[PDB]
Amino acid sequence: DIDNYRVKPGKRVKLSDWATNDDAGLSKEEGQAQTAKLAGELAEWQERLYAEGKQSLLLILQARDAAGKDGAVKKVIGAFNPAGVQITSFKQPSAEELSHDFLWRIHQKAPAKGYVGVFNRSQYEDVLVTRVYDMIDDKTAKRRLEHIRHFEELLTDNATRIVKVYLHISPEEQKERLQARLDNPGKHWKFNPGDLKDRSNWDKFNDVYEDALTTSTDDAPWYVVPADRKWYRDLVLSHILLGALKDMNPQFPAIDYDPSKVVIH
Amino acid sequence: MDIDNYRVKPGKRVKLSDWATNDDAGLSKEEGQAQTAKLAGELAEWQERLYAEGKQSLLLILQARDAAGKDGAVKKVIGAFNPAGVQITSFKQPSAEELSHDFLWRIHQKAPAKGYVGVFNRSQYEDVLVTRVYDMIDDKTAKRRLEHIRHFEELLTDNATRIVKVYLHISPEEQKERLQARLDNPGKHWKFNPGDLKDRSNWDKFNDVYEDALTTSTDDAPWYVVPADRKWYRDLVLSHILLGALKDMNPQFPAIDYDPSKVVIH
Ligand SMILES: Nc1ncnc2c1ncn2[C@@H]1O[C@H](COP(=O)(O)OP(=O)(O)OP(=O)(O)O)[C@@H](O)[C@H]1O
Ligand SMILES: Nc1ncnc2c1ncn2[C@@H]1O[C@H](COP(=O)(O)OP(=O)(O)OP(=O)(O)O)[C@@H](O)[C@H]1O
Ligand SMILES: Nc1ncnc2c1ncn2[C@@H]1O[C@H](COP(=O)(O)OP(=O)(O)OP(=O)(O)O)[C@@H](O)[C@H]1O
Ligand SMILES: Nc1ncnc2c1ncn2[C@@H]1O[C@H](COP(=O)(O)OP(=O)(O)OP(=O)(O)O)[C@@H](O)[C@H]1O
Ligand SMILES: [Cl-]
Ligand SMILES: [Mg+2]
Ligand SMILES: [Mg+2]
Ligand SMILES: [Mg+2]
Ligand SMILES: [Mg+2]
Repeated sequence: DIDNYRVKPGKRVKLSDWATNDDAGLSKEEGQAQTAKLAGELAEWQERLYAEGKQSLLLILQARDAAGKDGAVKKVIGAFNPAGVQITSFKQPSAEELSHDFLWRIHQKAPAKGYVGVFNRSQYEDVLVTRVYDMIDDKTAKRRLEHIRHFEELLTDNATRIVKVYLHISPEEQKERLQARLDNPGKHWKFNPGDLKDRSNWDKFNDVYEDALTTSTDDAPWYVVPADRKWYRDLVLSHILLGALKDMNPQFPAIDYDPSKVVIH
Repeated sequence: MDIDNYRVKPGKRVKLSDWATNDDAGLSKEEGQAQTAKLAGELAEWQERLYAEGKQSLLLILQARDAAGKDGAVKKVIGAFNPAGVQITSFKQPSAEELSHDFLWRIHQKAPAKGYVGVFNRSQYEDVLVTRVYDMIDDKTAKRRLEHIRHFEELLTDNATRIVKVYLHISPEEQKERLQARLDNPGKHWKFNPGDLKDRSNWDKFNDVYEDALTTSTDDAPWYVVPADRKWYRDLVLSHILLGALKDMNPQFPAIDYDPSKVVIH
């Protein structure tokens, strides 16, 4: 069921293979209730992840503007204890970052053992906007996708469990959400009219997003998450993360004392 | 029990016994929780303005003993903020590399950027707390480190980092009940170490060194002593402290370079 959103290995896909506005037959109220119940489970499993200190989880969120990366971090990553989470929001590369290979700044933020890392935007930006606006060509993009895959294989072998999530919104949904930034004086700061050129290039972005999804493997899957309904985005992401953590199955560590014997004065 | 009653006024002498560990301001748990919920929305609005403005930052330092509520305060109150605007650092025992530098080197690295709320779960004060109790530094070195801490805070203040230091004030009996609950719950044994009960036996030495630390309280960089036996009351008071700081900072949404009513989205 959630697995219907997993990009299966070894076959290219089209973003239009998935609807942008699924609800799995649930009411918003039912979905939000389930999300709240999942939050408690996410917290217990993340506490076990940290206590164990042998494994880590890396969620990569990659999506167009207004698709809900920020909201998903707030609502779903907010279920975890913030002491066991590292969030990085990757913005335009600095001069220093540009003077290195494109994974230098990405690798530095990979999570330590016991932690959940979150990448709001990621190494995939280096094969997304860069291709649409012709800063790299297809041969370079192919090389970078291979290097991305090798990087993910390296983290997997380090017991970093990788989950990549594409938040799938329709162009009309994006347009409503952007218009809502223009209409709210508290949100103008968040709206850049120069960014509207990206909408003119919507299909070109589909094209390069579809190539990014080709790094989906059994060990490092991409999920296409219908995100027009923000509550359903949060519900599906909660299941994805909880499924990952249950499969990682981190255990509380052995202790070197007998608790029944301890006397607190 | 009004919020400025919890501020450590500037001066040379601080006594933790001046504050109770279990204030409730006359509120029930349900009333206080309702008020904390209302304040969360205001915290989120002001932190968005802080970020959008990009001129100032907020640095909350939480410094308290085990089971006093640092973790829970970060979860409940710092959780009101958009996490994209928050940078949390939990300072643990210094690594060999950290120890080969001055004691503020690893602290300064984590100071917040403009637009951000930084949270230190433990802080530069650790270097004049546990290190004193167990005789790794003497008093003369502790006094010199307190001076360097004050200078460091003055530097951040002059960079428009608003510094708020919070001591979570719990009673020994409340701490005992909370530590017993870790023992009683198999899912919490991993964060109970019997070795740490030595710190409880040094409760008064820790009072002494905390009271010295609290003398860095200034009008620009205040300490607050937050009665934290009631976890809901801790969260309520902390929410008010942070909200009062943000409102005084008064971050403004920035001027924009376009007219919104003329933009036509296609
Ligand atoms: N490797 C990269 N190369 C070029 N641009 C990048 C790279 N990584 C991130 N960026 C850009 O940095 C910008 C960050 O902008 P900002 O923080 O304002 O959020 P945003 O514009 O809302 O981002 P998004 O369009 O993903 O929602 C995004 O446009 C993103 O595409
Ligand atoms: N500068 C420092 N020098 C020595 N020890 C430090 C320093 N900074 C932090 N520590 C110690 O690192 C330890 C962190 O241990 P841990 O993450 O297990 O949390 P904890 O034991 O619950 O901390 P706390 O007693 O503050 O609640 C704390 O005991 C703290 O005192
Ligand atoms: N669920 C969790 N996820 C990630 N880290 C955690 C979690 N629970 C505890 N920790 C870390 O483990 C250490 C011991 O936890 P503890 O419950 O003592 O929290 P704390 O931050 O020291 O707060 P307190 O003031 O209540 O002691 C702390 O370093 C804390 O950050
Ligand atoms: N309240 C906030 N506090 C801190 N940073 C914020 C806040 N709101 C937005 N940002 C940052 O500003 C930028 C633009 O915000 P935006 O709402 O587009 O978020 P986003 O993460 O790009 O998510 P989306 O997929 O919805 O575009 C992002 O870089 C985001 O991290
Ligand atoms: Cl010194
Ligand atoms: Mg955006
Ligand atoms: Mg943009
Ligand atoms: Mg503790
Ligand atoms: Mg301890």
